[PDB]
Amino acid sequence: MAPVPVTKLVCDGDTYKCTAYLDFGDGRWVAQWDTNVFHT
Amino acid sequence: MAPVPVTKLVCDGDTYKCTAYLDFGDGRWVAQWDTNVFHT
Amino acid sequence: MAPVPVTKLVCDGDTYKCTAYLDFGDGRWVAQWDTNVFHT
Ligand SMILES: CC(=O)N[C@@H]1[C@@H](O)[C@H](O[C@@H]2O[C@H](CO)[C@@H](O[C@@H]3O[C@H](CO[C@H]4O[C@H](CO)[C@@H](O)[C@H](O)[C@@H]4O[C@@H]4O[C@H](CO)[C@@H](O[C@@H]5O[C@H](CO[C@]6(C(=O)O)C[C@H](O)[C@@H](NC(C)=O)[C@H]([C@H](O)[C@H](O)CO)O6)[C@H](O)[C@H](O)[C@H]5O)[C@H](O)[C@H]4NC(C)=O)[C@@H](O)[C@H](O[C@H]4O[C@H](CO)[C@@H](O)[C@H](O)[C@@H]4O[C@@H]4O[C@H](CO)[C@@H](O)[C@H](O)[C@H]4NC(C)=O)[C@@H]3O)[C@H](O)[C@H]2NC(C)=O)[C@@H](CO[C@@H]2O[C@@H](C)[C@@H](O)[C@@H](O)[C@@H]2O)O[C@H]1N=[N+]=[N-]
Ligand SMILES: CC(=O)N[C@@H]1[C@@H](O)[C@H](O[C@@H]2O[C@H](CO)[C@@H](O[C@@H]3O[C@H](CO[C@H]4O[C@H](CO)[C@@H](O)[C@H](O)[C@@H]4O[C@@H]4O[C@H](CO)[C@@H](O[C@@H]5O[C@H](CO[C@]6(C(=O)O)C[C@H](O)[C@@H](NC(C)=O)[C@H]([C@H](O)[C@H](O)CO)O6)[C@H](O)[C@H](O)[C@H]5O)[C@H](O)[C@H]4NC(C)=O)[C@@H](O)[C@H](O[C@H]4O[C@H](CO)[C@@H](O)[C@H](O)[C@@H]4O[C@@H]4O[C@H](CO)[C@@H](O)[C@H](O)[C@H]4NC(C)=O)[C@@H]3O)[C@H](O)[C@H]2NC(C)=O)[C@@H](CO[C@@H]2O[C@@H](C)[C@@H](O)[C@@H](O)[C@@H]2O)O[C@H]1N=[N+]=[N-]
Ligand SMILES: CC(=O)N[C@@H]1[C@@H](O)[C@H](O[C@@H]2O[C@H](CO)[C@@H](O[C@@H]3O[C@H](CO[C@H]4O[C@H](CO)[C@@H](O)[C@H](O)[C@@H]4O[C@@H]4O[C@H](CO)[C@@H](O[C@@H]5O[C@H](CO[C@]6(C(=O)O)C[C@H](O)[C@@H](NC(C)=O)[C@H]([C@H](O)[C@H](O)CO)O6)[C@H](O)[C@H](O)[C@H]5O)[C@H](O)[C@H]4NC(C)=O)[C@@H](O)[C@H](O[C@H]4O[C@H](CO)[C@@H](O)[C@H](O)[C@@H]4O[C@@H]4O[C@H](CO)[C@@H](O)[C@H](O)[C@H]4NC(C)=O)[C@@H]3O)[C@H](O)[C@H]2NC(C)=O)[C@@H](CO[C@@H]2O[C@@H](C)[C@@H](O)[C@@H](O)[C@@H]2O)O[C@H]1N=[N+]=[N-]
Repeated sequence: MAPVPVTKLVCDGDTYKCTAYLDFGDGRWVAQWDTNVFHT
Repeated sequence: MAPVPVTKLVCDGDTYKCTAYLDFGDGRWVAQWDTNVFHT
Repeated sequence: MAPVPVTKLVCDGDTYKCTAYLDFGDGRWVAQWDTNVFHT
């Protein structure tokens, strides 16, 4: 399948990005997107 | 609750989208967002 | 590490946002991003 599973998910409030580690290929591919981060 | 849990999370480096399967309703609802994808 | 793990992930089709609860600090920080939501 073209969509691949996420194995780990982290987010960073300095860069305002979330990074998803992917099960694909050699293991070094990530998905990353801009995000808001805040204290509730 | 209006926010619902994600049961599975996949991402696709051809479409540059991540898709989250949701526990809601009949089970066929997803959340989907644009994302970057790259090799580290 | 500056990226921190997500402990829970929910998404909301009224607000069109996904919210990731973060393991950080006092436990009340989230990441949140706009998302599409739809029935497949
Ligand atoms: C002691 C200690 O340590 N403590 C700690 C702390 O520290 C941390 O915190 C952190 O801190 C830091 C330091 O201070 C910081 O940093 C900073 O920042 C800032 C700000 O930022 C922002 O802005 C910017 C600009 O514009 C940008 O870039 C960024 O990015 C940001 O923004 C963001 O972004 C994002 C992404 O894009 C987005 O998202 C999105 O969202 C959306 C929505 O939106 C909204 C709406 O709704 O619309 C908007 C609005 O506005 C809002 N509202 C309000 C009211 O606010 C909303 C809300 O929020 C909601 O709704 C609720 O629900 O939202 C959508 O969702 C989408 O999808 C998304 O995507 C957002 O929005 C944004 N926001 C805003 C507000 O805008 C900055 O600015 C700065 O930078 C500066 O500085 C530096 C140095 O330091 C440098 O490097 C740079 O370059 C800069 O510089 C500058 O420059 C300029 C020009 O160039 C000049 O002019 C000047 O002068 C300079 N300056 C200097 C100084 O140099 C900085 O970076 C940060 O921020 C903080 N963070 C936070 C989060 O807060 C704490 C935390 O931590 C963190 O996180 C965690 C988790 C972990 O990771 C760790 O590690 C980290 O660190 O913690 C504490 N502790 N404890 N517990
Ligand atoms: C052997 C084998 O097979 N191998 C394999 C491979 O293949 C793969 O890869 C893949 O491949 C494919 C094929 O080649 C490709 O495809 C292609 O692509 C291209 C590009 O794309 C891009 O661009 C476009 C346009 O513009 C768009 O649409 C897309 O989307 C993209 O873009 C992107 O997007 C995203 C989303 O929106 C974004 O995100 C974002 O991000 C942001 C940030 O950003 C940034 C910043 O920061 O600012 C930016 C910058 O720039 C950067 N920088 C650099 C330096 O780069 C940054 C960085 O990255 C960072 O920062 C780091 O940290 O970033 C934020 O975050 C936000 O939030 C987000 O959202 C992004 O950004 C973007 N990027 C850019 C760069 O821009 C395209 O173009 C193409 O298309 C074409 O072609 C086709 C056919 O083929 C067709 O269909 C189409 O239509 C087109 O066509 C064309 O048309 C035109 C007009 O219309 C004309 O003119 C021409 O002529 C034509 N042509 C033809 C040929 O026809 C295609 O599609 C892809 O790309 C690739 N991928 C990758 C990822 O790389 C690999 C991988 O795989 C994948 O993934 C995985 C995971 C899984 O899923 C699988 O299954 C898949 O496949 O693999 C390999 N193997 N192994 N190992
Ligand atoms: C019986 C019962 O109960 N049932 C149930 C139901 O109900 C639900 O559903 C829901 O419902 C509700 C009620 O009806 C609704 O609400 C409504 O809505 C509407 C619409 O919204 C939209 O629009 C708006 C405006 O513009 C906005 O704001 C929003 O946000 C939305 O939009 C969206 O957004 C997002 C974010 O930003 C985005 O995303 C993105 O995406 C992208 C992509 O994109 C696209 C592309 O591709 O390009 C686009 C295109 O278009 C598309 N296409 C088509 C064909 O469609 C595509 C596709 O989709 C794909 O591709 C596929 O694959 O896509 C990327 O990805 C990025 O990254 C992202 O981010 C998106 O896009 C968008 N979309 C569109 C389409 O645009 C609205 O409008 C409304 O509002 C109104 O109303 C209210 C009241 O009610 C009020 O408050 C307001 O204010 C408004 O008002 C108005 O105002 C105006 C002015 O101001 C005036 O003029 C008027 O008159 C007024 N009116 C009145 C009435 O007042 C509302 O809000 C919703 O929507 C729904 N949802 C859904 C999801 O559907 C169901 C579901 O549920 C939910 O979800 C779940 C999961 C859970 O959470 C729960 O709890 C919830 O509820 O369910 C059912 N049951 N059962 N089974």
